[PDB]
Amino acid sequence: SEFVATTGDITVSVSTSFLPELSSVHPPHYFFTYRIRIEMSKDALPEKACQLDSRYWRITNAKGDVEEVQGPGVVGEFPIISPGRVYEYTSCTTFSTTSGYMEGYYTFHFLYFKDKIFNVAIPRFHMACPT
Repeated sequence: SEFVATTGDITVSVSTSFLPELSSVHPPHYFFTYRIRIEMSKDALPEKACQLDSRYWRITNAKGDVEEVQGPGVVGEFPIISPGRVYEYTSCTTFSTTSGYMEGYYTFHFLYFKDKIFNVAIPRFHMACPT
């Protein structure tokens, strides 16, 4: 399914997928991939060009266990987003429950504005196994 959040001229889109071949009911291991799309509208000023510094994830399963993940980059990269550009990457996550959800944000800095740093919301997206 598809989840979206926009901040300023930037939109973050998340598509999720359940992978049953890697998922078991015992031990409870529910494997999901997610594909993230970070895009800046064509109509934005080229001044707003910005570079991804870091990520913050809050991951919650269906029994109230929570995990925080924070670190530099996404999958080892620090992409630059400028008007019309799209950065896409894929990652995965496991839950010990049939559902879980994730939310957080990316921290960006402007390339052409001295020390202007800002956070871009990642939409909350739920992952749920039908069965």
